[PDB]
Amino acid sequence: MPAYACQRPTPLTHHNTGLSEALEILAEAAGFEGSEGRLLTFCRAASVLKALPSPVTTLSQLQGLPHFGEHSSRVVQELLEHGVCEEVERVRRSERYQTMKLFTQIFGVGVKTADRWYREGLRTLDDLREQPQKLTQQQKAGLQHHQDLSTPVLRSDVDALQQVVEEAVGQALPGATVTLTGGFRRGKLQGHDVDFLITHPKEGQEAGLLPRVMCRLQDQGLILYHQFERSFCIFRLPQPGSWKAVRVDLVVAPVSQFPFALLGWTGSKLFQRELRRFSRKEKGLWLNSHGLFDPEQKTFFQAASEEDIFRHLGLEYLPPEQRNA
DNA sequence: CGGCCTACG
DNA sequence: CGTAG
DNA sequence: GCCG
Ligand SMILES: [Mn+2]
Ligand SMILES: [Mn+2]
Ligand SMILES: [Mn+2]
Ligand SMILES: [Mn+2]
Ligand SMILES: [Mn+2]
Ligand SMILES: [Mn+2]
Ligand code: NA
Repeated sequence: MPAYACQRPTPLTHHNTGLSEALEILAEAAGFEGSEGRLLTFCRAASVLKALPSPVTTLSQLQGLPHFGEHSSRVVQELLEHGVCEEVERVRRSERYQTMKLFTQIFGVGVKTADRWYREGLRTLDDLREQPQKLTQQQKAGLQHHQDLSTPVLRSDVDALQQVVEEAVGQALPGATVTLTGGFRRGKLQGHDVDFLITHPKEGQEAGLLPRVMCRLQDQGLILYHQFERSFCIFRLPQPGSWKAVRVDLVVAPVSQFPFALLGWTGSKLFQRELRRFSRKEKGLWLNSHGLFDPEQKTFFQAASEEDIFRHLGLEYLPPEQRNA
């Protein structure tokens, strides 16, 4: 088992969901307490189990696995021996964990904001609504549309949204293209949002595109919220006789950057953090959604595809459906 | 000891 | 701070 | 929390 998640395939369907879900509760709780390092270890340990070929049934099977030390192994041990881990159950049932989960799932609210509200005694969404002066415009939109945004986005919804985004993009710039990214590109059947990457084959033609696309969507009545090259939107998606709010991210990249943006926006989140860590720490190159930089030569790698980027980093290529770390 | 991804809005 | 994967 |  390689130590970095970008070095091994991770499929969408795997064999250790119970164990990985418990470790991911501890990771989320670590984040709520402000320990990104513990969050990362528990995330990495959960991800190792997703890459295993068979169910773990005995603690022996953890020996030598990266990111399993005393704490993560004890969690697995108790799950194998008893079906539950006391620590995980204590976190699950705690008022702090439940409220921090409730608040941070709001669009516009992160850990630091949620923690302040918790310390002020707030506990419910109705508590937040009663104090609207305490909210940014982004948070007001997240709270207003919270019920809809908690409804899984389906492929039906993705296909309808891709059509209206393609229509607006084509009206804004002939020849521009729209690519579905995010979890749906990795094969997920459901999601929390839909992510799209927009470019044009002639470098430079995409300048100014996103405001033009947004104007065109807003005048078709499709936009409930928006705030450039990244737009974090809430769309008014038509449904039979009605509509529902859906989170949509629109991203524009010049075609020279498109492979890097496609790679970054396809995820998973852990996969991409691990890939950037690998790039810098193992290969001495700096990776983001715009490019891959050699800081000694002061040059950017020219990539024509995601495959080119994996090759330049000395990694076996993984298709999107194996990036579900 | 001390890092842990690296951007944009 | 929030957002993104 | 784990590891370079
Ligand atoms: Mn026991
Ligand atoms: Mn997404
Ligand atoms: Mn840019
Ligand atoms: Mn998104
Ligand atoms: Mn230390
Ligand atoms: Mn994400
Ligand atoms: Na949030």
